[PDB]
Parts: sequence; structure tokens; C-alpha cells
Amino acid sequence: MLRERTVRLQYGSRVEAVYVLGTYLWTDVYSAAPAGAQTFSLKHSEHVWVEVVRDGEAEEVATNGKQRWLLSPSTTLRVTMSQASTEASSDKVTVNYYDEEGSIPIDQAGLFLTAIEISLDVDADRDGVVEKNNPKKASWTWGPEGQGAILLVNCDRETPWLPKEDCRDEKVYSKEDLKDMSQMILRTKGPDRLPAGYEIVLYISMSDSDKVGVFYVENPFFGQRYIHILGRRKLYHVVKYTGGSAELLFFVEGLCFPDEGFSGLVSIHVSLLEYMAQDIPLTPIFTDTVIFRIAPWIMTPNILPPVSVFVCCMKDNYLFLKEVKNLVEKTNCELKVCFDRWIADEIEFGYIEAPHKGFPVVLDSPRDKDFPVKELLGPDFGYVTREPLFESVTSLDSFGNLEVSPPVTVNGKTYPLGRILIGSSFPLSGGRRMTKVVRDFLKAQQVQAPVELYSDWLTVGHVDEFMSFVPIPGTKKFLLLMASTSACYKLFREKQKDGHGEAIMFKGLGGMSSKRITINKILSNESLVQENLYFQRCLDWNRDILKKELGLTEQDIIDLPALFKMDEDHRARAFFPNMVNMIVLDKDLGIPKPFGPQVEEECCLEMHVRGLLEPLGLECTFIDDISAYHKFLGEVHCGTNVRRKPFTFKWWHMVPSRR
Amino acid sequence: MLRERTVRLQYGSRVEAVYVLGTYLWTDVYSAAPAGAQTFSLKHSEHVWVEVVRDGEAEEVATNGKQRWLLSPSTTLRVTMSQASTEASSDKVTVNYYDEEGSIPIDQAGLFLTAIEISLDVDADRDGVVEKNNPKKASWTWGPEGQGAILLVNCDRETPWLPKEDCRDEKVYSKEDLKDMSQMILRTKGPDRLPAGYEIVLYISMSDSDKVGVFYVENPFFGQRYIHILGRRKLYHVVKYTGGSAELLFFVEGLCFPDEGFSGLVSIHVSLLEYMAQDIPLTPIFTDTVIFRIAPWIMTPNILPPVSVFVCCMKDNYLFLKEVKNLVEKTNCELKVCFDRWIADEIEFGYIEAPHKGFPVVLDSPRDKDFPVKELLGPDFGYVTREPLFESVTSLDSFGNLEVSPPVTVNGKTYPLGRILIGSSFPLSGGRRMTKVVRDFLKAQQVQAPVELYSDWLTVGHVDEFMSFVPIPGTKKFLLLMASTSACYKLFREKQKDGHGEAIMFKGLGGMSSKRITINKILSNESLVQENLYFQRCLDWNRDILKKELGLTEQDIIDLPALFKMDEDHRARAFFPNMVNMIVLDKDLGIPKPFGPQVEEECCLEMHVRGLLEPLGLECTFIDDISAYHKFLGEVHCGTNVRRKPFTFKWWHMVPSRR
Ligand SMILES: [Ca+2]
Ligand SMILES: [Ca+2]
Ligand SMILES: [Ca+2]
Ligand SMILES: [Ca+2]
Ligand SMILES: [Ca+2]
Ligand SMILES: [Ca+2]
Ligand SMILES: [Ca+2]
Ligand SMILES: [Ca+2]
Ligand SMILES: [Ca+2]
Ligand SMILES: [Ca+2]
Repeated sequence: MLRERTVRLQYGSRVEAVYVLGTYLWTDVYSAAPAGAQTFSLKHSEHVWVEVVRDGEAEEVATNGKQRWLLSPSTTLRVTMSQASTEASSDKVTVNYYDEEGSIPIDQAGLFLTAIEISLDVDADRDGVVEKNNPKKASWTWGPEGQGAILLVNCDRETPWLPKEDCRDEKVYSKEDLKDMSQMILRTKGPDRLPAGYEIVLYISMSDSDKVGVFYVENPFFGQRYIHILGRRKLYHVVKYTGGSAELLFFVEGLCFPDEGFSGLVSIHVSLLEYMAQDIPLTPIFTDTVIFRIAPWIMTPNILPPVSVFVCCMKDNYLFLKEVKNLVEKTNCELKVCFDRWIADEIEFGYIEAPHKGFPVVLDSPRDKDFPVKELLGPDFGYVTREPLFESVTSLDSFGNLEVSPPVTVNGKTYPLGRILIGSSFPLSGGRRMTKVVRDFLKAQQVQAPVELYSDWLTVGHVDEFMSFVPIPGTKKFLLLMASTSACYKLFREKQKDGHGEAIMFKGLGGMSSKRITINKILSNESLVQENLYFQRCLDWNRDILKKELGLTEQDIIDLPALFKMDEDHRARAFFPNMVNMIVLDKDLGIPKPFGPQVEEECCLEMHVRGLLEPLGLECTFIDDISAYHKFLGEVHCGTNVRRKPFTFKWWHMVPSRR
Repeated sequence: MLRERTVRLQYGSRVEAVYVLGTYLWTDVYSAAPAGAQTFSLKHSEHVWVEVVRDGEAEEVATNGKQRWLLSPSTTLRVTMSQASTEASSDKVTVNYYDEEGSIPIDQAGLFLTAIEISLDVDADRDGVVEKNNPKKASWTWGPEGQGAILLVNCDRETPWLPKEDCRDEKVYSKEDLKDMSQMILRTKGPDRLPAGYEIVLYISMSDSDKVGVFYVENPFFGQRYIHILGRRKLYHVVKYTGGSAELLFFVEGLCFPDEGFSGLVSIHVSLLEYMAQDIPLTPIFTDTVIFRIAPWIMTPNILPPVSVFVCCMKDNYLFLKEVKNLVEKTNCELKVCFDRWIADEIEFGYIEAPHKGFPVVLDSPRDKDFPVKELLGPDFGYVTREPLFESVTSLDSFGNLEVSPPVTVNGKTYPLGRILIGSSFPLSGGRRMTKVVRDFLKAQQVQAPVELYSDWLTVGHVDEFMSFVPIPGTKKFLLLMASTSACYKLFREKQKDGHGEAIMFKGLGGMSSKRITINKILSNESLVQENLYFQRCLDWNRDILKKELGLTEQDIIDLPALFKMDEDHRARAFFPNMVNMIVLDKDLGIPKPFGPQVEEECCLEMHVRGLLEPLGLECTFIDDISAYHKFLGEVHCGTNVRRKPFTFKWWHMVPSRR
């Protein structure tokens, strides 16, 4: 017994009421007394506990006492029951009223009770099973000691016959769908039927009706069916009561990820309703509430174990395919090929998790691209997208512009899932920026606390053009890799001094041959030197943001030589392939083949990169995606996306800061 | 020195840079080395601290040393300055490079520095004065130990010549306006001018531009003027630098209260910008940020000291005016009269507070009412309103439907400012509810954590028809007063038994006389008894919510007799005036005169109410607003609104729960 409820005795009459377990009644006996009545006595049944409360002081009374008390407005009853009524129950309290002359009652008022248990239960303690009436089920708190139930957006697709994600409709087809859903049990105990005038109703708000759906599983003659009882255009469901000790099992799906204007928290209610009369609304005698938080979309840094390597290229790029295959064979990853840069630009593999279930889910980049990537939608492979209404899409909406750091600690605050990284332009610049709809979505997931970098000095404008992360083998540490033009100039000047100035660039690319690009020709180009000094300033501005926002020092960073050429917008495009954008499969790195100056018949860029990485136990494989095209103009011709295992750290164990 | 910044030496050249105090530089000397260089040495000036960092291990170096170190990419410099450059400064670091043959330098690279202090300061520690560089000025935290700067919505009006609140424009006229504003100081130290290519810029986001305005005070020849430098349609302002130790004083106004979609937090930034070249955006070398939270609109419970009593009635309601005047004379309050129920329905007196300033502010009820209450707008008397776009206004939007509890503790959680109370209908009812725009606004203030009650069983539909709060004189406690029909029936039945059944109701109201309403006539009306039993159920449902949400027991509640009659919508209107809606001026209560049955030439309702309240030290005055109309049909003919002192508890010392 916790909540006090008001049930008044009625003058001269009998009051019948449902008593919901976990509450108790305060009972006015004074208003029902006939005028002139002096004192009262009371009788009560075996399973009803009665106290007489005078001015706050309470006294327990026997089932049949003859004891009398003075009638006063400040003398009331407190009525309690610990167990549900059966058909063998008579649960009652009877009050007798006496005037001052004579010991025979002049009147009587009584209270007839039917006790029932009503509890809407969910797995609040997050172990995957639904506990009985968790007192914390009506709130949601973060952290290891945190509590409250978790809900997955059911964004995958169980059967291929439908083009759309499961959550797009109000229907369930396969029982396998239920495995993606959170269980909710309405537990009751009581007699064979509810007393006349009562019904039990499940309901949700209009606002939450596009955030959830709730199904009930029926097992009629011709086989299992799934009834949608709450969700889009269904705000309430009248429950069919069955007596004795009973449980109704419901399955809940999320329809929507957290977003701008939506915290991710939703509510479901059950009420016992009392019929008053026609034209009068039913009265909510008792209400129980459970809360769900919808699980966030979470990205995967390069430090996490690789599962599948997705690759796209034209069918004839052979060296690329052979070299990627060899790379993947060194690992336990599976290779998937589509016959070309989209897989990098249009998709980001994320994941969702709840205590009972989790699956990978694809974020699909905004269309400019007239069509979705939706052919990856399948069983336990989910899909989500955001499209702008007004705002126009630019190159910064491509997911080459979307990355995530490993876990970091910054100013004493840990980010166990790392931090999302997105390239942007300076605030006063008037430059490009990723669309608000996508930015709002990433921020709304909250657990990856996104950081904006400066990518808009690049023609394409993506963060993965200038930076990446790699593990340090045999440790729990990692390194930030940064593109560096000054590293390239230093190396080339060294090679020139060594007598190598005539060493030629892009050997084996026949479409570059007539250009005859040598170290000498590069170093003597004055405007190019100035362009790249400026680009190093851009890289260093990013370096400072990353050290600041990721809690990094110079010990955590390695510089890879890079070179750019300025276009007419004053933005950088790669002069030779960017080696920093690499396939990271734990200790094995697929690195884009640079095609740098040959010294003693080895690329000096390759040899320099090996000398930096190999002492760490990182094994380097250079991958050639460009020879099939016979030249390099600054554009990458293939794409790869690695799908990884989720973090072992549970997101709900994080404690993000107030918003 | 806290933040590390990257400044690279440039090959063969000299690099000039501004050094902002509170940062330090990491300096690459390796990239600037000529090819073939083996070792390096360095010189530096008196006010520049230089460390040689090899692989993380740092060593301080003398101003002129001859010491040489091996050139390595992992050997860098750490450069620090503790004081701003003057005109007498030469701040520099020079690096000499040596090859393996000979001790004369083969080249030199150098760093020329100008150190400046730049700090954007606000009163983060909330004492009313602007401290120097509070490290917490860039966040906002709740509570006694909390920190970060507070901003008032400047919603009052300094001069009458303009019809609108001060914040509606971009202009400031009177210097008195500045007193409503938060101070923000840009503090700097440095030489006579910034080095070539730099400028300092204040800025805000597009989003915050309708939330704030920022003025600078100039004192030219012809007198003081106020320049709007940031706000609506001004997102940035280029600052005029003056050398030496300088401070620029700015004044910040809030334009908007917290609301749906607006947390109340805003940002203002200062950046040092570096010019690169034409067509290239300027680079933000350094940025400092301050945060403001806009103060919430807060209501006043009846326990707070009364300041002014606002009253509206027709000019000839004399008994009302005389009796209200007498009541107010017992107190130190001032009476204000307008010559009629609006003042209760259309306005709610709230207040705002910041450490430097606070003033009362009126919430104006949504129009159905074709015109605002805006004639209360004046100096230090502010105004705010919310109007629906789509949703239609009903009687539940009237501010008789808007109240606030005294401070309460509920389940261990304290609500030091009390909790806002608003009447509504049951969730499945399809009944009336206050408009979303107003509800969203009240919820968004956060510090009064609003609760919805059930008012929609009443024809008018206001919470102040059935409940109120009064202090308990000579204590810190209070009572909830509840209308009770059962209390009325009990009293009338007692009077009937006493021989008083023929005692007549509404004596002295000539328009009621032909009805000849007596106790007998009331008690024998069967359908009326049933109507009022139902209304008591409605009252008791509210009673339970209040005890639950306010942490109240039966000891905290007193029932006042009331009676209603049902209309054709099954809603209640007062049968005789509702005594619970009363003027509370501390120990003195103006109570609506009930016009109840006369027994021994005293109203039995008046005598019953005195017997309940007077033993507590509450002094009762019955006020007659209806005799001037000769009858009572259930409508109240006058209105009163009491403006009170604010709580002494500062809202920013509260810690509300996560949202
Ligand atoms: Ca559980
Ligand atoms: Ca479905
Ligand atoms: Ca599914
Ligand atoms: Ca599934
Ligand atoms: Ca990506
Ligand atoms: Ca201060
Ligand atoms: Ca103004
Ligand atoms: Ca003002
Ligand atoms: Ca003012
Ligand atoms: Ca009010």
C-alpha cells in the first residue's frame, strides 16, 4: 500500500468499489451519518484491515467489535487490503450509527470491496526478462545503476515481399519480427469478472502514436495472428479481462529514432475506468505507467573488430580486386563486392542494441543521387535515412564526411563510444556545411556527442580525405593519422638533395606520362608551394581541434605525407592519392597506392610510410585502384566500407551531460 | 597556459604570429630544416619560454644557448608566454640549422610573436559583478554550487511613447533600459595595434539572433548613444581594437522566454581572425565563448506577502468596493481599481529575477477577447503572451484556470517555488484542455514543474472554482482548501433536524425571492442530490491528485461547504457563490459572501466557515459582490488579482530533473 485514495461512505446507502492492490483508502464516515447521530461502530471482513484515525492517530479495529467512537469530521477510517478477491470473498466494511438515546443503531452505511491486482510490467532492470512491478518502471535513468526499459526501432525487414522496413506499417507477418520487440506484460489477479461498470484500458498519447506500435498475439484455430492494439491511429485498447491470476503478453516496436524535437522517451498507460452514466466520460480510478527509451543509432570506429568488407568498383579493376581479396584473406573478414564510389559516400554502417536484441543498421545519405541504398535492408539488417525539406544537399552530406573516433577521455569526461566527427566550414565563412536534418539526427543520438571539424578547404570536403585512426597492435591504444603536406615537402627535398630530383611520379600510368612530373618539377613550382603551405595551415587547425576535443597529445599522432593542388574555388584536391584514407582491419592496413617518385625502383612514399607504421606492428598493403584508369586527376575510383562488431560497452551504461 | 596550438616554422622563412595568453604553441622545427641539415640550436627573447621536447620529455632552454640537438620529427619545441607584448617588446624564437661539417649555421628559421590577452567576461558566479575570466563561463549549471551567467527577457517598457515592450526592437532610448541587461566585458591587453592581417570579431548564431540583443554605449560629443551590435539581422561585429590594457563594456538583453524548442541557453563568441588572402575566408585563430541562461517566468502562491490588490467591478458595486477597501486597510497593501471579470481571467502576475535585477511580469491570456491587457506594461513591469496558431481557445485558457501551490516536498524531492496547477479533462474524454501553446510555455519554465488537475466537470472549468491555499498564521505551514458538497449536505441536514428546514436562501437578493429556496426545498430535490454526489466524486479525484503531487495528507486539508447545479453538458456551476475562491492577504481572508440559510439571523454557511478557520488565527471577512445585481445565477461579477513579493529562494539554486 502506497497511494491514498478517497472513497466516501454514502448517506444511508451502500457503496461498492474496486480496490486496486498497492493503494489504500481513506474513508469519510461522518458525511454519511444521519443528522443527530452521536457515535458510530463498525464491522469488517477477514481480509479487510481497518483503522480508526482520529486527528492523525490510528488504531486497528477487530472484525466484529462493539466499540464506539464519537462522530467527527476529523475521525475517519483507513482501509487496507493485501490480497485479491476470489469468488469466495466477501470483502466489506459496515458502519453503524447511534444517536445519544439507546444502543440500537439508527442507521447503517457500508462499503463493499472487490480487490484486484493490476500491473503493467516491463524489463526496467535491463536483464532481458520482465520482472514483476519494478517500482522504477515509470522513469528512465542513465548509467550502471540506471533503470528503465529499452525499445529498438524496428527498422529491419523480416520478409522480402514487402519493399519497406517493418515499422512503416501497422501489421506483423512473421513471428520472427517479435524478437525485435520489447515485451510488456499486463499482470492481473481478481475474481471471475470485474464488477459492473468497470473496464480496463491501455492507451497512449497522440504524440507517441507515431513513435510506437503495440501488438497482441492471438492463437485462434487457423493459426497465430498479430493484433495491432496501439500505434498510428489507435490511441486506446479496451482489454478483455480474465479472472484468477492472469497475464497478457504484448510486444512493443519503436517506429522512430531520437531526433530534433524527440527525446526518445515514450509512455504507455493502463487504466481501470469507471462508468458513471451516459454522456459522462469514464473515470480513471487507477493508472499504471511504463516508460521506454528508444535505442540510439551508434557508429563504429576503426579500432573495433571488422566483420565484413563492402567494396564497389568496376568489373575490370583487377589489381584492386586481387589486392583487396588478398588483404581480406589475411583476416577472418568476409568480402562483399558490388560492380565507382557510392558505398563510401552513400552509407554508414551503424548499430542498435537493447538488452534482448541488437542488429546493424544503415544510415542512407540524403539524395541530390535520385535513389536509396535500400537494397541492404533485410532480416536483422536495418535502415534509416533523413532527407532535407528546404535545405539543398552538397558534397558535405556524403558519408566520407562522417566518421567516429575511438573511445576517449577529455577533461576527465569519458566518451566510451567515441565521438562522431563531421567536416564543416568556419562559422562566418558562408561555406558548405552538412545539412541540418542529418546534423540534428546525429546530435540527437547523444551517446556519440558529435564534433565538427574543418573540411571545407577541400574540393570534395570530407574528413576522411585528411585523417583516420588506427589501433596500436598488442595494446589498448590508438593513433590519429593526419595528412601532412610539410612531411611531403621535407621528403622530396631530401630526395632531391640525394640526387633524385629527376625521379618521376606516376610511373605506370600512361595517361600521366606526357606530363613528366618529377621531384624537381614539383619543388620548383612556387605557387604550388604556397598553395600547400596554406593547406598545411588548414590541417593544423584541424589537428588542434582534434587534440582539444579528443584529449590527444602529439604522442598520439602520426603524419603521412600528402600533396594537394588548388582549384578555382581555392579548395584542395589530391595531387596523388590520399594514403590516410585506408582500410583498417586490425593490424592489417590497406593503403591507397601513392604512385610516388621511384628511387631504387621503390616508391619513396611507400617506403616512408612503411618506416613510420611497421615499427608499430602495423602490416601495410598498398592497394592500386587507379592503374585501370591510366591516370589520376584527384578523384578516387573505388569505395570500401567496413562493417564492424559493436562496442562491448552498453550505451545505456553511459551518462551523457544535460541538454 | 592550457590549450596547445600548432605553429610551424617555415622553411627558410620567418613566421609572425599572435600568441593569445592562456594558450601555448607546439612548434615543428624539422620541416623547416634544409635537406642535409643534421642538428639545430635556438635563441629566444626574455619573455618567451622555450622547451625542447624529445619524444615527450621536455627541457627548458636558455635565451642564448649554444646547445645543439639532433633534428628529428619527434623533437619539437614548446613555446610559452606569460605576459602581453608592449611596444618595447621583441618577442622571438630563432632556430639555427647546421650540417655535419662545420659549426657555422647553414640556415635559419624564426618565429616572431606578439602576445595579447583576449577574454570575454560575464558574471558567471552570479554575484552581480563581472569577474575576470571565470573558467566556468562557457557552461551553465544549476544549484547552490552552480555557475554561469543569467539574462533577463527585457519585456518591460522604459518610455510610454512606444506601445511595445523594449525587446521588440533593435534600439535603446533611455539609459535606464541598461539596468535590465546583463553586462559583458571584452577585456584585452596588448601593444598599440594588432599585427597586420588580424581583427577581433564578436558573433552569434542565426538561431540565437532572435533570442538576444547586444548594445555598446558610445559617448560622442552630443551625448550618450546605444549601438546595437548583435541581434536580429546582425550576426557579427568587427571590434575596434585599442592597445594597452583595455575593456569594452557591452549590455545584453534577452528577447524571448524559454519555450517549446528553446532551452533558454544562448551563446556569444569572440574570435581573433587571421586574413589569409582575398576570396579565402578568415581563419579563427582563437575563440572565447560565454553562455547565458534566460531567466524563467515564475508564479506566486498565496503564501507569499501581498503587495498590491488589483480589483475590477462596475462603478456602482458599493458593498464590494467598501468591503474590499476595509479588508486592504487591515493590511499594508495598496488597492488598485478598474471599472466585470477580466483581471482574474486575462492575467497572471509572475516575476523574473537575475542576480543584478528583477521585476514583476504579466502573462496575458490568449485572445478569443479581441484585445490585450497591455496597458499594464510599464517601467519594471513586464509583459508576455502566447497565442495559438491553429488550436481554438476555450474557457480553460482563462487564468482562473492557472494557479500555483506553495513550496512542497514530494517523495523526497523539494519544489522550493511550488508547482503550477492547471485544470484539464481526462485523457480519453475528448474534453476541454488549456491550449498547447500556453501549456508548453509553462512547462518550459521548468522551475514550477506543472501538474494538471481535473477541472472539466465544471461549466466554467477553472481550478480556482474548487480549491485554494492559505497560510497557517504564526507558522511556516499551509492548508489546502477544497470545495465540498458533502460538507454542505451534512450541514443542511443538521439544520433541518434542528427545525430550520424553512430557513430561506439568498436573503436580500430580490431577484431570487419568488423562487423561495429553503433548506427543505434543497434537501428534497432528488436529482440535485445525485448531481452533487457526482460532483463530490470529481472533487475527491482532484483531492487524490493534489495529495499525491503536492505530498499532502488529510492533516493539510480543510473542506468548505459548496453546492452546484448541473447544466445540459453535465458540468457544474455554482448554486451559491464559491467561498473557496478568496482573497488571501496573509492572515486576512476576503471570502465571497455565500447568502446561505439564515438561522438566528446569521448565515449558517458564514458561521460554519468561521468555526473552521478562526481557531487557526485566520480572520474572515465576507465580501458581497452580488447584491448589486439582486440575484445569483452562478456567474461571478467581479475579479481580483493579488500581486505578491517574489520568493526569497533564488530559482537558479534549484536543481530540476533531466528533460
Ligand atoms: Ca528484467
Ligand atoms: Ca510491421
Ligand atoms: Ca523486424
Ligand atoms: Ca529482426
Ligand atoms: Ca564514413
Ligand atoms: Ca561575478
Ligand atoms: Ca529596445
Ligand atoms: Ca527595459
Ligand atoms: Ca526596467
Ligand atoms: Ca490565476
